[PDB]
Parts: sequence; structure tokens; C-alpha cells
Amino acid sequence: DVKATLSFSDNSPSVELPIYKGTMGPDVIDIRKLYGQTGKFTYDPGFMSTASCNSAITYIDGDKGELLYRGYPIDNLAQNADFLESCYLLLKGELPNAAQKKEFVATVTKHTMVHEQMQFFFRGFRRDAHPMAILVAAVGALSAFYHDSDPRHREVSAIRMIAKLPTLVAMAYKYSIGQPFVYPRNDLSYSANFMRMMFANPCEEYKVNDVLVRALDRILILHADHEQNASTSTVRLAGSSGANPFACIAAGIACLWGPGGANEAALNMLEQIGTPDNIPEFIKYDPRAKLMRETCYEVLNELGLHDDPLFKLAMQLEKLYPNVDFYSGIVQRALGIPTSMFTCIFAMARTVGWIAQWNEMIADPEQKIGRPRQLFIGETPRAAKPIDQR
Amino acid sequence: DVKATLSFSDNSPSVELPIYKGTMGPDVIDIRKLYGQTGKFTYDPGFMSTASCNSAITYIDGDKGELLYRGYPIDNLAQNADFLESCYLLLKGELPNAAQKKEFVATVTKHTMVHEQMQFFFRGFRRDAHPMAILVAAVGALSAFYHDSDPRHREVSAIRMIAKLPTLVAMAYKYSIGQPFVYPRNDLSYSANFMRMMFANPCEEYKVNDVLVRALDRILILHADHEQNASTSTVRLAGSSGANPFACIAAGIACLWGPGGANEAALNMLEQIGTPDNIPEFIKYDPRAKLMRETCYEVLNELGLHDDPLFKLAMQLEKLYPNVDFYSGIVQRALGIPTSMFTCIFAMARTVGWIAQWNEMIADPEQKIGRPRQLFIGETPRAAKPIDQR
Amino acid sequence: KYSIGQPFVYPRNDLSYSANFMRMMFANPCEEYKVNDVLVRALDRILILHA
Repeated sequence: DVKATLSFSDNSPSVELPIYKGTMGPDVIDIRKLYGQTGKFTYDPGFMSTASCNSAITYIDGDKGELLYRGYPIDNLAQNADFLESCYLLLKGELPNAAQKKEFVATVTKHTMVHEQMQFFFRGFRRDAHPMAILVAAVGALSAFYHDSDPRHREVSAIRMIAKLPTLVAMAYKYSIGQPFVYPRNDLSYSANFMRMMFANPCEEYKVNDVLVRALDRILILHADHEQNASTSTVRLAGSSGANPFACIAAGIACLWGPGGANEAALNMLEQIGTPDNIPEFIKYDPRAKLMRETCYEVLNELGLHDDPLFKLAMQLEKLYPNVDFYSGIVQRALGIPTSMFTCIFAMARTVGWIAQWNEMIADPEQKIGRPRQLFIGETPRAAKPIDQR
Repeated sequence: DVKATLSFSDNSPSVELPIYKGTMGPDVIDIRKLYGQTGKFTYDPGFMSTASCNSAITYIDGDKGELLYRGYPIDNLAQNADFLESCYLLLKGELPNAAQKKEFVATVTKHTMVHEQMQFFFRGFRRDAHPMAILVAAVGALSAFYHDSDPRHREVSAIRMIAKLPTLVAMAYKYSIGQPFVYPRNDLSYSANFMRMMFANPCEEYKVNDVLVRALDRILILHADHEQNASTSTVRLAGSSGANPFACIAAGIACLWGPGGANEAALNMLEQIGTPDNIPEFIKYDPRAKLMRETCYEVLNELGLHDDPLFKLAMQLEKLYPNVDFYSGIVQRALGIPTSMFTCIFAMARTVGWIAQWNEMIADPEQKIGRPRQLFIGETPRAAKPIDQR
Repeated sequence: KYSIGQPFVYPRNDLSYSANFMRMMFANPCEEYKVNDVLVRALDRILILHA
């Protein structure tokens, strides 16, 4: 790649550092041979100025308001594809045709069921345990229940995680409220099946609402991947050591757990407010925002929640633009999803991204185990005393 | 800190980068304001030239053969302290006196037991499941069974993990071989208690061998921490997002899992060989090596294994110096520890290091969520087609 | 069902002997089980010939 840079010092000799250009975004400065020429490291807490890798999965530009999966703008993609199409895209690099989608959906459908032993495994959890705690433990236990899976095995594990994640998420919810597990349906779509596994009770037939299904499906698309981040880099970092894909994704969701989330934080704000707002206002571009706004509109109108306390959110909408997290929190609450499940939904959507990032890291010819450095500011060499002298 | 550096280019303007010196080791070059001045990132796959943080826990210099916990050389420390003293050191920053150790050991002892519900939880696992898979899932399930735990809570979680890790490890072993769990003993030391929970059968009283106990205890000390690495940085990375300590350690052990380990690789080599060696030789500094050599000597002599097939290892010792991984694999095999448990033992020792690294990351005033960058080499912006057109 | 990790399937009073067995064997909780009479008669004959 073109151009080069020079790193000069006061007394120490200088060094020449190669510069690589990408298809999109900032140029990168190669420092792979920095320490082996200067005897010095770079200092970058959080790696916010350090490119960990080269990727082809997702490009993001906050200033230009750009978010693209494999070259497709997020809003344009969502208007021409559902979630499983977006999964196929992130994994394969291209959007699927009619035949390719049919085969892919069929493969996912055939692996949605969770082994009965792993269902029994859930009964070991405390009944007062939080769903997210259950989910993290469940995903981290996938290796113990599915150890039969070389490039084909990486495909099997990928399909198994994508297919079983909604089932595991719904199982965590059902267990936390003391309701029996609901088995998936082959004739239902991805998001429709999840909605049923979540809310179908054995007392009545579950009526699938397409407006709610499309709403959930769009939320999943818009959170499928977010290039390099805390959880994604954790997946890549753990994978660089040669850990199995199940464990790496488990490491990712553990990181995604955090303290609540962005969706919950916005929703908790609205729940602390009535219709006024008047005293609260006195106390006081996103490509996905437009689509989620339309989604939030359709859901509230479909459910006839135009007269409910959620009107305060629609009023604050008109009266610092409302982000995707604002609408998502409203929609999920409208779908009957508890705030305790919000992070679970997040992990469910981000899982395909993690797998794609993991696959790319593995396939990378420069795949070496991650070994970050440090600046030692601790004790100088000292001598240990026999404990009776301390 | 003293000195500064200049980053020059061909056409683009130059930038001044501050340089910080540590108490030991290489200087670091501050690039926290690089992207906000040049519009460029650094390229460093594996972060092998990037200091992720400043630390006071462990310093390592391979060329000078240096490995120090809080300023104490690893060999000098091990000759004047046991494992729990080394744990106290890594966590508190100082070696404990008689009174401080007594209180610390008592605290660990009181938390060694695993809740019966979590014992029942193990019964959900398949009987053909590998111990490591069970352990990773178990550690990842700690949040679901211990959710009652601000600076005191971080101490409770630290003690709970250190105390219960040997119990969980031994439970995984016992479950994999179909033997009942063995409860800890308050009158036994850390390593003695682990050896008993591992090998005590309900058919006879377990005789504790001090030679074997000291051997295991030294192995734990020498693997307590290894500054920044794949698993440790994973713990720090996941922790930067605000994930609970249980989850971060679970994320760490998931990374430590890998493909087997170094100890197993060396042992598998010896098992493929007889006393000659003669045909194998024809086919063909570490501060910890000296201590482990003495340890390996004492163990083999104590167990009278001087005439066994392990003599091939002692013969290869005399006939590229034998590292710590060489002796450790021999000792653990002599202790009756299966190769399937080797990584479990590794995680058991490294856990205290992970906690120390996590504590330091949390206490750090520069604690921000990790956000590594990337070099995008993917698709340029394109337009999605309706699926019937694809 | 136990060997493949699928839940047990309860019998049906309106189904014949061999039809009921085929369902208890292959009916999954993800879709309604379609009973094929050709397959049922086939299984039923096998049972007769090995009674």
C-alpha cells in the first residue's frame, strides 16, 4: 500500500512506519515492527486509536452517518431484507437469492430445538436468578451439550448458535417467570417463532401479529453487528487463543452484559415521567432512527397505545434528536418484553455479528494469539522476608 | 513524564507524541490524541506493540529472565511464601505478616464450600462432558447462584472466586468420572484441601502427602499471574464494559481454554517415547525452571517413580533447556492429575491474577470502555435488490 | 426419543397400532405429524411377519 511515515525522537534514532489505506475510512500506521526497532511501545488505553485488525464486515462513520453491512447501508438493507437475509449477508458476504435464502432458513429451522438434557439443565438454576445470568451460563454451557463439532464444523457451530439463541433466550424468560418452555414452530419465521416461544401460554393459542414481528425483526437487523467494540474484540481476542466458537461468543455476551443498557436507560427515563414533561423539560444523524421511528409509529397504532402513558414519549418526540435506543426501548416494551430481557435481545441479535467477526479472525492469515503490552509502574525488585520477620 | 516524540509524514502535517517512562521496562508513546490530530489509526494485530494499560502487578523480561509479583522475583517469592500468601501479595500489594495471613486464610476457608443448589446444578451436565467444559460453564454460572454481591462487594466476589475455584474444579473432575463430590476440610491447607477434594474416595481415608501438596502449591504460585496476555486482557476488556467480576473471569477462562496446553503438549511427547529416546534424539533462562526441577526431583523420589517409564524424561533432561512446562506436566501426572484437568489447574492458579488485574482496571481513574479500531477493506457502498431480482 | 434428545410423544387413541408407533417415533413438537398409510401398512406387515 502507498505512502510511508517517519517516527523521530530527540536522542533515540528514527524509524520508518508503513501506511496502509482501506476501501473506506482512515489510513492505518503499521507499528508491528515498532518495538523491534525502537524498544518502545505505544500507549493507548481502550485501543481507541489502535486498529486491532482489518475487516470487511461492517463500516461505521458517525460524522457522515454511515452504517453498512458488507457494503449495504443499514436503512437500505432493512427495506429489502429480513433478519436471516442479513445474517446470510454478514456470514457469506452477499445477499441470498430466493433459493439460497430458502436453504439457509431451512437449515436454521432444523437446528432451533434445544436438546432435552440442556432443557433439564436449566432446572438447576435458582428460580430467583435473573434471565441474563441464566442466558450467559446457558451459552457458556453449549460446549458441554454440543461437542460433536473442519470448515463444516465451523458452519455447524455457526448455525447452531444462530438457531438456538432465540430458544435459549425464551427459555431463560420462561424459567424466570415459572412458565413451561415453548417449543419452536417450523412454519413460523425467525422473529415470529421467538415471539411465540416468549409469550405463548398453555392456556390459549398464540396469535402471531405481523406488525410486532416485523418490528422485532428490524430491531435484530439494526443490532446485528457494530464492527469492533468491547464485546466483539473480546470474541476476537478469545478466539485468537484458539478457543471454540461457543466459548468465544460466551465471552462476548459476558462482556455485553455490562452494568442497565442504553434501551433500558431511555425507558427508565420515560417511566419516571407522566404526561407533563412540562416540569421535566424545565428540569432538563442516525440512519436507523428514521426506520425505528416508523416502526415505533406502526406498533403503537397497531396496539392502540395512542392514549396510554406512552404518549409522553411521543410528545417528547416533538418537544438532541431521539436515537435508535429511544424507539427500541419503546417498541420492546410494547411487545411485552420486560426490561430484564433487553440485554438478552441485544445478545440475540449481535450473535451473528460475533460469529462473522470470529470467522474472519480465524480465516485471517495473520491470525496470531493476542498479546497486548503494559507500562509497568509497580515495585522495583525487592526481597521477600520469612513470615516471622514481617 | 520526560521526553517527547514527533510523528512526521510526506504530505500530511506532523504530530508531537508524549513519552512516558515506567519503573521497569520499555517506554511508551502516548497516541491517545493521534486520531484527533492526524485522522489515522495505528495498525497492530495482536496489540504486540501496544500498551493497553499501566500496571503494578507483574513485570516480565524474557531476555533478562525476570518474573516478579509486586516487585518480588518469582523464585525468591516461592521460597518464602505459599500460594495464599502470593494471592494476598497480588491483591494487596504487600506480603502478609503472621496475623494478616491468618485472617486471610480464615476468610478463604470460610467460603470454600459451594452452595448445594449449585452442586445439584452440576447434575444437569452430560456424563460424557469434558471437565473443562463443565468448569467454564460452572464459573459462568456463578452470577446465577451468588448475586448478593461496593468496595466490600468486590472483596467478597474476589474471596468467593479464589475459595470456590478449587471446589468447582474438583467437582468437575469427580462428575466426569462418576464419583461423589468431596467436601472441603477447614484444618487442611489450600493445596492439601484441593488434593483431597480431587482424590478422596468414600472407600478409604485420604492420606495427605506434604511433598505432593508443596509441589502443587508451587505450581499454583508460578502460574498465578503473567501480566498482560490473551486471557488477562479479555478480563480487562470485558470489565471495561462494566461486567461483573464473575463474568469477566468466566470470559478469561473461556479464552484460556484454547485448543492441548503447553503442559499437555510436553507430556504427550514423553508418552510417545520409551526409554530410547535413542531413535527419538536421532529424529530430533527460566527463573521457575530451577525450582520446578527440584520439585520434580522430590516428587519422583517420594513416589519411588525412579524406575518407571518417567525415567525417559529424566534421561532427556541430561541429553533447548527444559522449561517450566516440562516439569509441570511430569509433576501433575505424578500427582494423579489427568491431562484433561491440566487446563483446569491452570485456570485455578491464574484466577487470582485475573481478579488482581480486574481490580486494578476498575480502580484506574482512566477506566473507559475498550473500543479498538479496524482497517476497513470491505465492499464500497452498494444497493440492495428485491430478493426476486437476485 | 431419549437417545436423540427429543421429548416423548404421547400416543393417540384415534390412530392404529403402527400409525401410533410411527407418530411416537417421529412426531416433533415443531409441526403436526402427517401419517402416511403406505408407510404404516409397510411397518404393520413387518410386524406381522416377525410376530
